This record gives sequence, structure tokens and C-alpha cells, in this order.
Amino acid sequence: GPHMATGQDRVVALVDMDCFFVQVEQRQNPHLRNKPCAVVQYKSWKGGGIIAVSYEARAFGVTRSMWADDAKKLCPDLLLAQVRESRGKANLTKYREASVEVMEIMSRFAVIERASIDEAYVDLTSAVQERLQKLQGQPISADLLPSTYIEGLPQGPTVQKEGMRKQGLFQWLDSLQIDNLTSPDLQLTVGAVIVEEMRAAIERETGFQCSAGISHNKVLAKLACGLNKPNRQTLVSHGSVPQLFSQMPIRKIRSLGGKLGASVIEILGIEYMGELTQFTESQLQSHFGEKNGSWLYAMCRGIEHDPVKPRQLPKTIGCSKNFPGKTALATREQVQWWLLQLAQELEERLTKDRNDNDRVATQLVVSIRVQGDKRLSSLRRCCALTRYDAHKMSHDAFTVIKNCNTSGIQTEWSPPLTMLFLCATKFSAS
DNA sequence: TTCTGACGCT
DNA sequence: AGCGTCAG
Ligand SMILES: Nc1nc2c(ncn2[C@H]2C[C@H](O)[C@@H](COP(=O)(O)NP(=O)(O)OP(=O)(O)O)O2)c(=O)[nH]1
Ligand SMILES: [Mg+2]
Ligand SMILES: [Mg+2]
Repeated sequence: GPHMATGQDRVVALVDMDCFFVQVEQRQNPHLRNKPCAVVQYKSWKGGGIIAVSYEARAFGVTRSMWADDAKKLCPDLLLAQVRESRGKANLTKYREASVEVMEIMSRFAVIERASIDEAYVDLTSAVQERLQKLQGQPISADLLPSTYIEGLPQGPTVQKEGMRKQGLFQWLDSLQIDNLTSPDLQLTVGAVIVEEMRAAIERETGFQCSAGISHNKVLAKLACGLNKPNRQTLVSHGSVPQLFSQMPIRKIRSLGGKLGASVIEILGIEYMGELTQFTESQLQSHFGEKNGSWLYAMCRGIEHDPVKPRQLPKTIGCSKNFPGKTALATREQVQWWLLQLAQELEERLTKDRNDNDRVATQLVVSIRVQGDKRLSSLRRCCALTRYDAHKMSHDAFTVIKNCNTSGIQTEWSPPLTMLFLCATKFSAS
């Protein structure tokens, strides 16, 4: 008991933009605002593949990974914005730039770890300590938490969503004020106050809305964030974990949504995260390996030690294009022209990266898929990246992959290529 | 018929 | 180094 760590040492938040690419397009084009709308890549095949969906369109059942022609069947008035196309491929530049706008605001409050194009973890532990001392013992008003939910409340002894939110918040604050709650619970609450401030700054300065999770570690903060989207933030306390996890499907937890999560369910014969507490650490290590076993044992108790890494900028810069079915590249000339198109986009992005961020990539990774392979990559080869030159890069990439071609004729490529990917990696200060 | 990007294993 | 997993 007294020596058992509870993982309540940090305050961590996860901030994630609401329907991010849609808001970027809605900021630019006011005709799209407050409408069912979606962002697609390409257009010819089935109207384009949807990658982002406004909450209004979600109500009609429109989702990511849906073809726009199918989406239009559920939502006839669906409005569509198309990703920019350059050199015959999708160009995500506008969204990466919007992302930087948001990340730079977040970094004013605390150290952040970019987790994707539209989300970052925040380590608020230090910021909270400072705000606590400033207060002098002052109680925390509900007015400071106008968009916060407390997961698990209200409980015990209104029929509208906002009323339920407030009743939960009141129960929580009443407990802190009394002194019923822990120091950790106070720290989380102050963390939520700062997170309100951060989300207000993002909205004021970019126009974009986001949601957030506040908890003691990255896994819980990420889980919390999704509980009340859009435009809300959720506090998940250590105390809330047993009830929360008791009916939480294992797949909902970050990293368990794939094959490992399926094996946990299958091997142990359980469904919910909370059921993991029955097993000893050694039992879990036996089935899932020393690292996974230790992580699972702690995680199902709400505990996780993964640090928020001080990293705002992506570690790699890459671009890729699929060539599905009949579009598969079947000639040497085709392969070279597309390697050049990818190389040109990469050069432009690398050159900008070097001016903005004082660094240079030193390795070029080339990846391809051959027709008939399920694997995202069939083959990956690296070479030196010594100069930001698209012609040189595309020539080098061709050099490293040319041996894969089995075709007896120099001009033909076999098997035909279904994917090309060029990635710049191994950055060094410049 | 998507286009990324982080990280683990060997 | 090259391959796989995971999350969108
Ligand atoms: N190229 C590409 N971009 C994608 C893909 N999937 C998502 N994106 C892009 C488009 C997304 O806007 C963005 C952020 O990813 P989320 O936060 O997972 N989705 P969102 O913020 O839209 O909604 P909410 O968080 O409120 O549910 O990444 C994809 O498969 N391919
Ligand atoms: Mg998002
Ligand atoms: Mg996201």
C-alpha cells in the first residue's frame, strides 16, 4: 500500500484538433462553415477518398476511408473540399502549415511532443506547480472550467448534456474544496484550467477548435480526449480508472487496436481493459514479452511512464503514392518519371525545412510495393542524401531499386510497381 | 485505387 | 540495415 506507486506524478494533456483538415478548409472558405462537409484526396475514382469529416456530416454516417460517391448516398447535401494536387500527387502542405500554427501556440505554455499532424502531448507538471503557488490557497471556480468534463461524474445522489456536465464538475470541485480529493486530483484540476487557456488561445489565434484530455500519462490523456469531442476537454483522474476500464474494450487503448490487442483478448479470454488486473506481471510477460507484459500490468491499473518527448518537429520528411490495380507502373520510363515527381516534392519540403529548422537530412530511404503483395512495403533500401537535388535524389533512388526488376527487357518493369515512397531521415544540425 | 509518420524487432 | 506494427 504505502510503497505502491500510483502513477500520479505528472500532469499530461493531449490536444487534438476537431475534424482538422475540414476546419482548415472551412477557415479558408466561409461557404463551408457549419455545414456537412468532408475533405477528399483525388476525384476521378469514386469521387475521391474521404480523409476528414465535419461533425454535421458524421451525423449522416459519413466517415474517414469512405469514397465520396458513397458518402453522397448517405448525405446528398455533403460539401467536399479536395486536397491540393501537385506533380500528379496529393500535396498536404496547407495542413502541415496549419499544424505548425497550432503547435507554436501550444509551445508557449509548455514542452510538447507532436504526435501527428493535428495533435500534441503536453507535460504540464511544472506549469501546474507554478499556478498552484500563485493561487495562495484560493478555491477553483467552475467558471475557470467552462468546457471541462469530469469522467465518471456526476454519480450517486438535469436531462440536458450541459447540465450533466456542470453537475459533474460541481461534485468534483466540491470534493477538492472540502479537501476530500487528493493532491494529484488538485494538480489535474489546475492542469485542466491551463488547458482551457491553451485551447482558448488556439481558437482565438487560428480560428480552429480542438478537444483535449487531461490525466497523469499519455495513454489516459489520449483516451480522455476522445470521450467528449468536439470542442470539449475531459479530465480522467486516477480514481476514475477502475470504473472506466471495467467496460472499456481492450482495442480502445493506444497500441492495442491491432494484432497484439487481438492476442491479449484471444489468449487471456477477456474483453475489457480492467480484466487485465487479474493476471500477475509474470503471466503477462510470459504471453506478450517482457516489455509488453510490464506495460500491460501497469496500464490496466492506470499507470504508464512514457515521457512526453521534447519534439515539436517531425523526425522524417517523406512522400509516397500508390499505383493501384491497372495504374501499376510497368515501364522503366514510368518509374523514373514518378520518382522524379516524388523527388521534386521532397526537395521543396526539405529546402523549406532546412531554412526554417536549421537541420539537414542525411539519409534517403526508398520503398516500393510490387503487384500482389499485401504488405505496405515489399522492399526498403537506403542511400546517402548528400544534396537537396530532385534529379540526383530520383536518380539515386532508381539506382537502389533497379535490381528488383525481373523483366528481361531493359524498358519493361516487372513485376509492375503499385507504390513508390521516398523518405528523408537522419537529420543533423545545420 | 490514400498518404503519411513513430517505433519495435532482429 | 531491413522488415513489421500501429494510428490515423
Ligand atoms: N493522407 C491522409 N490523411 C489522413 C488520413 N486519416 C486522417 N488524416 C488527416 C485528416 C485529419 O483531419 C487529420 C487528423 O487526424 P484525426 O485527428 O485522427 N481526425 P480529425 O482531426 O479529422 O477528426 P477528430 O479528431 O475530431 O475525430 O489527419 C489518411 O488515411 N490519409
Ligand atoms: Mg483530430
Ligand atoms: Mg488526431
